[PDB]
This record gives sequence, C-alpha cells and structure tokens, in this order.
Amino acid sequence: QCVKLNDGHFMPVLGFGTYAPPEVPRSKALEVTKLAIEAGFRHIDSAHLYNNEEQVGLAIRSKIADGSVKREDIFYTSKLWSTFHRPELVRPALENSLKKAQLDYVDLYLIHSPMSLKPGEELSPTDENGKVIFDIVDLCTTWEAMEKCKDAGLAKSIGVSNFNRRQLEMILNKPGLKYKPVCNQVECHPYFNRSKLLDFCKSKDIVLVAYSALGSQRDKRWVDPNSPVLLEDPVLCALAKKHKRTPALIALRYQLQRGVVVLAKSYNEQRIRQNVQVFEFQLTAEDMKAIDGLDRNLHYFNSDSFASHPNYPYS
Ligand SMILES: NC(=O)c1ccc[n+]([C@@H]2O[C@H](COP(=O)([O-])OP(=O)(O)OC[C@H]3O[C@@H](n4cnc5c(N)ncnc54)[C@H](OP(=O)(O)O)[C@@H]3O)[C@@H](O)[C@H]2O)c1
Ligand SMILES: CCOc1ccc2c(c1)C[C@@H](C(=O)N(Cc1cc(C(=O)O)c(C)o1)Cc1cc(C(=O)O)c(C)o1)CO2
Repeated sequence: QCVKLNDGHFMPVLGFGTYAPPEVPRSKALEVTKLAIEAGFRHIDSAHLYNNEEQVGLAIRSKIADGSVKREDIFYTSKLWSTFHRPELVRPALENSLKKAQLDYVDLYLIHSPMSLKPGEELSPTDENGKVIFDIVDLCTTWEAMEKCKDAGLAKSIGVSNFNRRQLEMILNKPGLKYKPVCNQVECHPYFNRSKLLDFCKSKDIVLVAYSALGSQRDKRWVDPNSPVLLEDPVLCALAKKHKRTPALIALRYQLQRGVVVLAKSYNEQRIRQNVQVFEFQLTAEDMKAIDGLDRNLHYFNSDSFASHPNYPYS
C-alpha cells in the first residue's frame, strides 16, 4: 500500500533503509538493495551522508535492466546534508546526488536535519578541539531552495527530517510558502513513539516517516550500549509469540497501524524478506495499546555535541 502525500504524489508505506556504517564495504549496499527490490520493497531511503547513492542507484538500474521494475515503480529518497543548507548550495547538492545515483529525478528530497554545519567538502567539519563546527542558516531560505528543486522537476516531492513541531511550524507559517513538506522523517519506535508529533503532523497532512523503527543499529558512535535493546522488549516478544511473527515484525506493523510510514534497514537477505511480511498480519487494538504503553522517551541517537546545537530538535 501507499499513502497519498499532500502534493498528490504517492509514497509506499514500507521503505528500505540503506545506511550501513563505514566499516561495511560499499559493495554490500549494491547487493542488498537488489535483494530488497527482489523481495518487494519499492521505497528506498538513501542520502548524501550515507556514501552509498552510487551503489543504490546501480542497484535500481540493474533491476530496471532485467525487467524487474520500471523507474516509475521505485520511490527513491535522497537527503540534503547539513553542510549544504545555504540556499545556493541546495540545487547543486541535489544534482550531485542525481549524478552519483545516475537518476533523472528523486521521488523525495529531504532536509536531513535542522542542525546546519559549516559548508565545505567535509561531511563532519571539525575544529582543532575535535568539535564539529556548526553554521547558522535560516532554514526558510533552505526550504525556498528545495521548492525550486521541485519546480525544476528534480524532486517529485520535498520534505524534512529530524524537525520538531516548532521547526515544522516555522516552515508552515513561512510567508509565501509554495509547498508544504510532505513528510517529517524522525526517530520513531515503541520506546519513542512520537505520539504528540504524530498528532501534529496528522493535523497538517504531513506524513511521519519512522526511522530506527527496529531500535537502530546501535552504532557505538551514537548509541549508549546500556540503552535497552528494543527487539528484546518482553511485550514485543510476547506479541511476537502470540502472532507467530518476530519482534521486528511487531514493531513495523505497529507503525503501519497508527498511520506512520516505516523504514526498515537490513543487510541480511532473510531478514530483508521477512520484513515484507509486515503486510501479512494485523495487530489487535489491545495489542496496539500494549505497545503504546512502552514509550520511554528514549532516543537512540544521542550526541552531546549536537545537543548544544541551536536547532537541536529534542530541546
Ligand atoms: N533521517 C535520519 O536522520 C535517519 C536516521 C537514522 C536512520 N535513517 C534511515 O532509516 C533507516 C533505518 O533506521 P536504522 O538504520 O536506525 O535501522 P533499523 O531499521 O532500526 O534496524 C536496526 C537493525 O535491525 C536489524 N533488523 C532488520 N530487520 C530485522 C529483523 N526482521 N529481525 C531482527 N533484526 C532485524 C538490522 O540488522 P541486519 O542488517 O543485521 O539485518 C538493523 O541493523 C536507516 O537505514 C536510514 O535509511 C535516517
Ligand atoms: C555517521 C556520519 O557522520 C556524521 C557526522 C555529523 C553528523 C551526522 C553524521 C548525522 C547528523 C544527524 O542529524 N543524525 C545522525 C545520523 C543520521 C543517520 C542516518 O542514517 O540518516 C546516521 C547514520 O546518523 C540524526 C540525529 C542525531 C541526533 C542526536 O541527538 O544525536 C538527532 C537529534 O538527530 C548530525 O551530524
């Protein structure tokens, strides 16, 4: 199934997450994106940050060439990295992502994060103290540049990521706004279910897209190792045993039933294929309330550096 976006385009409600940490060779992104398409994924989530748009694009082209899909069957998302928020940098960044992926357009272009960073070639510009260097940019002007990308046909839809309510409001209340964001891609799972943000987005016809919906990759660079492991949650495990599914499938289906579009990363062929079985079963209303009770305001991504950013969304 798809959801209709507020610009009239459609987005598949299950997306494939493509990030893998730099210790994973890029050949793997090419391989698993092909497997995801083979399994039935049609929404593919990538980004300049991920250093994989070339491989993801090669996988899409290879599946088009063997007649598995057509380009119009694939919903490809890329994201503007935070060193490219200054408005004159936005369209060149998108064109660069398109050249690397060898695509004519993206289905969805997002502002990856509101936390602007010093412009330059470094993804993570850092000073002599090791501190990543922030930049100050009016994100309304970034948004104006995103809108020009949509008008040029390089992005079919535009949206944001990691925005809070106040940041969304800043865009929605912008004078002369042309296009609302179609979505806000945010961390969302049973330990951080974003019910308030979800209700706000629903009222504005903005789709919430959940990342780390399976509890994140627990990268030691971003995730406290003492944080509870989502997929070992005793409630999720009990519902998995009742439904003869897995905890991951319960976590994904939870999002689908509350009107959230859900991403799932896996670089494992069998788990990739497993995740598409989220469409095969339903949670009861009692099950959904049980999962609603798991919320702990737990954001897996927690960097203290970034907690000092003026646009940090969890302040
Ligand atoms: N906008 C942003 O700032 C942002 C931030 C984070 C993520 N994202 C996007 O969201 C994608 C998903 O989020 P994420 O990377 O944090 O990971 P995730 O989807 O929460 O998955 C976490 C881990 O779950 C495991 N997994 C997948 N299916 C499983 C299954 N059926 N059973 C058991 N374990 C399973 C995967 O390991 P295996 O690979 O070993 O299967 C994966 O490493 C990301 O790849 C990215 O595209 C965006
Ligand atoms: C690893 C590359 O090196 C860098 C270097 C600088 C840098 C980032 C990554 C990412 C930025 C960012 O915004 N994230 C982190 C993120 C997103 C994804 C993805 O898969 O999309 C991954 C792998 O990491 C989201 C976020 C974190 C927090 C927090 O609280 O820490 C909040 C509120 O949002 C910050 O700047």
